[PDB]
Amino acid sequence: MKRAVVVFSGGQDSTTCLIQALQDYDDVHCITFDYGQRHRAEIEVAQELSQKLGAAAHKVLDVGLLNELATSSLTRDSIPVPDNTFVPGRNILFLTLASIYAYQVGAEAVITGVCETDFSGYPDCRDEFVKALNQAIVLGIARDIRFETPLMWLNKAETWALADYYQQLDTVRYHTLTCYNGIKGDGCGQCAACHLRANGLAQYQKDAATVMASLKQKVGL
Amino acid sequence: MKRAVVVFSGGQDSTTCLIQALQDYDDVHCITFDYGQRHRAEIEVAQELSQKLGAAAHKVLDVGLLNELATSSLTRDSIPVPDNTFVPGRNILFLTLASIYAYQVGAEAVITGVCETDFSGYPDCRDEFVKALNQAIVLGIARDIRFETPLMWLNKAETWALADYYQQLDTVRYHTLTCYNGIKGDGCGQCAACHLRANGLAQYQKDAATVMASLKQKVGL
Ligand SMILES: [Zn+2]
Ligand SMILES: [Zn+2]
Repeated sequence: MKRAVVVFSGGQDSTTCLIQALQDYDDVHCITFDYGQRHRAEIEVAQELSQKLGAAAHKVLDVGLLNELATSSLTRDSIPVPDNTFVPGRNILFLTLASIYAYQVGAEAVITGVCETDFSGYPDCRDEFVKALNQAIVLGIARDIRFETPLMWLNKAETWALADYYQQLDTVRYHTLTCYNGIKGDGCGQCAACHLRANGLAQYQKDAATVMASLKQKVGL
Repeated sequence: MKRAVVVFSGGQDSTTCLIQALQDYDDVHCITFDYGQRHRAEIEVAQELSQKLGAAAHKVLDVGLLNELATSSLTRDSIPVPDNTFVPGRNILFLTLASIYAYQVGAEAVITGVCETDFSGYPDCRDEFVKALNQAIVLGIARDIRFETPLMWLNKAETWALADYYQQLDTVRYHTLTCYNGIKGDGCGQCAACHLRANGLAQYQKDAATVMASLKQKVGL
């Protein structure tokens, strides 16, 4: 049983990792980290998506303790902070919980859609970080689980190409949720996340062969 | 502000780390990870203990999502497992959450009472592991927080010596909770944890100078 765990939220990136994973592994589980997120029903849609794509299971794990670690919460719980909703290292948490889950279901790999190519560069999403953490977790859980980051070096246009490579661009396009305002697919067209995704799609459509060439060159294939 | 975070449960080990930390730092926070643990009132006693010892704050964080990761829970939530209550890597979690907390309250160190000298050797409690994780977390949170493990190389007798070195053996002895059955201090005398602790105390009383010598030799002082 060659089996993987996909850190999954039902958006373009994580559904593109799931689609690729379903070709490369015999068995794929999805895990979703719910901290306020979406809502029961959106998470439930993402579960129908994974179910309908072929995931063997989809665990939804409440990580609302993250929100307890925001400065506003801490000050509210009478904790002194030095004089935001920002919480550091959330992906350290996610990768740790996915590994514990992977251990328990016999998965050899945790797959995550993090990358270094966005405007904002989160240090818990850097290639160097993920490798460093992988090495620590392997020691702490006493098992060799790999961390895979198929989207590490990809821009959005290339991510669209990858979906297309597995012949599923339209699945991603119609049936995922990227929009901050809850609109599936192409979304409201008016939020940050809609812009990023739509720019990507439009570069890919204009210059497909070039972007596909770029994609193949970076990832193997 | 030289400030530390003590991973704290109100037992002998974590109260010994707190006592030492209160000499070495200007400000100490305690964090307790509650997953079923004790109960509101015991946790509340451990909070009076920290308050009365001088902690500047004591955060109690619900980590009951750990229990959701046990095989019995997963099978109950209709997740396939390969055909216990055991959960791997719980201290990877604890150290990650303490670091996030330390970041938010401006702490330069997370202090933990883990060790390699017990009958059972948990790989998420090994010196090599803690260093490996420290290195990863520093990258993921973008700040140099140290992980300190004052009890790493100590047996129980030496841990008692350390309390005694800070002139607080009786505080640990009467006012902490090690016993599995909820009995403070010397406890029921009939559980594993009572035995370990009482053996320790009795070696320390029989051969004090020798054990103190051993302690000093390992930790500095
Ligand atoms: Zn939108
Ligand atoms: Zn007992």
